[PDB]
Amino acid sequence: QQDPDPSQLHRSSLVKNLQNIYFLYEGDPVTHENVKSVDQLLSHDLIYNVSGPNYDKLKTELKNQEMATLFKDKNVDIYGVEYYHLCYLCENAERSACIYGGVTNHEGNHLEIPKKIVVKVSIDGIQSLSFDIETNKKMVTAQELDYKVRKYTIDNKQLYTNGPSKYETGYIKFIPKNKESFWFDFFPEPEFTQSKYLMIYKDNETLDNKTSQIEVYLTTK
Amino acid sequence: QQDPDPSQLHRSSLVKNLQNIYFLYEGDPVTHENVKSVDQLLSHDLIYNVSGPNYDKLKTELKNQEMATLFKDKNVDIYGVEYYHLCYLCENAERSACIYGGVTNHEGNHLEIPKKIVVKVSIDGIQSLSFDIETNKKMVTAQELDYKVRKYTIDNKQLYTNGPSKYETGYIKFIPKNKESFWFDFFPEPEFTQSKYLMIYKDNETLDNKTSQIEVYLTTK
Amino acid sequence: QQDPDPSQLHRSSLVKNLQNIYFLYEGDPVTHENVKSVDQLLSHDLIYNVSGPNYDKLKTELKNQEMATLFKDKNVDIYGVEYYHLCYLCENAERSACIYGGVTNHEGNHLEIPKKIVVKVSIDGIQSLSFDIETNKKMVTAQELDYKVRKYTIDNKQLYTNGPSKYETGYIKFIPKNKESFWFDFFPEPEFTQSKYLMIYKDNETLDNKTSQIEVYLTTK
Amino acid sequence: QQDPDPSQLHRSSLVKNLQNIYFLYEGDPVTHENVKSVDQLLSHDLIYNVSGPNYDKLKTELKNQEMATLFKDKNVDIYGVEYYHLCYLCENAERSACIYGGVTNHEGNHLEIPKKIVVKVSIDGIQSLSFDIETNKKMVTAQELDYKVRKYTIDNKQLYTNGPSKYETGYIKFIPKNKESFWFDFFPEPEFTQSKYLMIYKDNETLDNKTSQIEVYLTTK
Repeated sequence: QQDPDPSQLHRSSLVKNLQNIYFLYEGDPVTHENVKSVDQLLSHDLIYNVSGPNYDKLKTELKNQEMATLFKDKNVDIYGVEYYHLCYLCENAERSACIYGGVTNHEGNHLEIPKKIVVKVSIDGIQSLSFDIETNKKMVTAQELDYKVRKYTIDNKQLYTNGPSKYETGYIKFIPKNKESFWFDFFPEPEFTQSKYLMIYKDNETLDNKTSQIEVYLTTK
Repeated sequence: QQDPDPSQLHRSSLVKNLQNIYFLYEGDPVTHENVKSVDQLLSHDLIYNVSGPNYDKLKTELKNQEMATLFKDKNVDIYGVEYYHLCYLCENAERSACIYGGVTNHEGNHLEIPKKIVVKVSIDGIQSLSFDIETNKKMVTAQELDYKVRKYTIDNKQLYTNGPSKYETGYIKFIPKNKESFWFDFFPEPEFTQSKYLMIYKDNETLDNKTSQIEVYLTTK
Repeated sequence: QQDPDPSQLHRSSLVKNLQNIYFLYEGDPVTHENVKSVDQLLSHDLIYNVSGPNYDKLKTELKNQEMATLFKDKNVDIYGVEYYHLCYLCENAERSACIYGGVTNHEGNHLEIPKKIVVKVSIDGIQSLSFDIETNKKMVTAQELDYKVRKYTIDNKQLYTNGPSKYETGYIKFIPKNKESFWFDFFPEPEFTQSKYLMIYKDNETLDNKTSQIEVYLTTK
Repeated sequence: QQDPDPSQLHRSSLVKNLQNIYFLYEGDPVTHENVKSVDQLLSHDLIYNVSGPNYDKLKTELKNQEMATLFKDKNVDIYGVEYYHLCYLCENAERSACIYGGVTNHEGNHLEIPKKIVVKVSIDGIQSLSFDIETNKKMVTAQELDYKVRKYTIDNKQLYTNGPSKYETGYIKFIPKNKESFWFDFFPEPEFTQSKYLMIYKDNETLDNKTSQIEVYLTTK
């Protein structure tokens, strides 16, 4: 996957209920240090018995079968954007939550001092600014970063607002010291659902913090 | 309806996930002063475009077609226990919230000084204690009360808990100065869902605060 | 419950997607002789491991907890109208099928020769005609009948169609030789769901064939 | 996508409720000659006001926004596998029915005489046999075929059955005269749902019949 063309980017203005994206990145993420799955619905998703403000259970649809089973019996670290509307678990569970990927091993992956990272932002071609974000994981979830990144630009540069966004088009780009570059369109298809958009974290992509970079691009358009 | 029999009272011990009742009466209720429905799904429910922490829309299932259509063009005050698991609205609605009944006119039904009402608590026959609860409405949603009443006992006499309850059988009894008397088992069937239990507030029973009395009967068993 | 008033009746002209009612009574009902529940979802419903063209599982929401348990270990004869839109069973079960009540014991309740019952139809004050319906059960589900009855009038007097109905109002009245009389409105509220209408059979009302009578009242209007 | 490895194939023995696959392929597919979409839920799916025995409406999730929109205003021919458990449409549509892909232009793409295509079957390495399948389309959905192929083997070589499979591993492979080859795993992961599986049809892959070939590999294992 190479750098996107200006004709592939979803434009905010078009998206219907866009606020439903706001809440995703404005509200705190789900975080759980060292845990282990318990039940699982489909051979490609895992469940965890963790609690939170709005949940007493949690599922995470991973890339596929092979991946799911791999973390079935491993103490992991979860960091994901959850969604509620259209989330399923135990035939008997109200107070469910859902996420995709965001799962990374625990032992031998949690650092000493948080390796901050520089996120370069480009508004209309010109590099207006840059900021920092932290992490603990030597190997972090693509997701994690994106959030922390967005969360910021959402509280300081009003990326998403309970309503129209200040930017027409925006995408986040990752640069692993050795792998290919990739990106996520900050905006959904005109008509979307939380569940459907959040599949951008399903591949549960992971990359070394120490060696990866991050570039953001937006259009004041 | 007349006073129950100790064999018709649901017993807490039996109830599975009982906490799902807890969260209902522990967390803040749904309040909305003077509003008017907008769209409506079924001829017996109305929708209100209100806002809350976890919702931007709201549905309320009432007794039937008649009643619904009755409050459609009327400004009203809403006060009700909301559930989330199994709540529907607009095909394009994420962040939904529901409730049963809990609707009362607004104009000419709001007092000056909150009329305080005394509830007589009886633990195992003996009238252990009594407490107060307020309102504003001349004609109150049976619901409202029930809530306020449970909320208290819960935070003070540990009615419901995030887990097993201290009590086994308990029910609230209302007594209208000229109407019959009725009650609501404080405990759902062994296997229930929020949406199903809360239906007790469907008839949207209303009564005059000035003349009506309340009694609660619990069992330490 | 006494005979209705011409203002309490629903009007087929109002009903939106009326066809959804057609099908219900057009297509074959659900029949299963001598069986036993297996699993159960909510304290007040039972699941049967039976099959039909479009289902390998079947749930039946009964009146209350009490009633449910009562048939949990009894060989019964099911006979009822099923619906698929909005039916829940096993977290893993696709091809579900739900119905309300329609459960009657099996042993010592089935006859030799079917007792034909006469239904008196009335179109606009005048008793235009009457026909016969069969059954085997000494004690039958209020349901069973109503179907057989409707079914008929639909293939012969086109009660329901894939669209507008020839009639505007109509209801079926049952007359137990000793109990009270009661009825069902042939037309739902203007905006309904199969699930929500079919509950008229939840009480699982049963009556003796030998002694009961049926009368229908329609309007050409 | 090159030929799979014997470790990448899902094994029926494992698969849970497997029958659910049977049904999809045992009962008639969904066909519609020359039609046009009307409404649409997500920017990447379309809806058609078509009628079948179990549906008065039909949705079809395609590859993405672009594709959908492309076929939005065109007379198309639908050919595809429909699943019901978990199919969504209009907030007011019961009797829904979904499918992925299976959409192809209509005008100029339909033939005179059905070009029969030969499929090569290989049971345990040996090509025990081969058979023919028809079609009208100059360009066919990968789907159509896969179905007809399976449907066949299913009534003649007991591929699937209302239960365990006579085979353990099987996949259909397609071969374009100028494009890359690919395949579909005849079996779902151990725990699946119709919805999820049928997705292998989402890319709405299409290809010229006159030049394409079909192979099938299974194992009696």
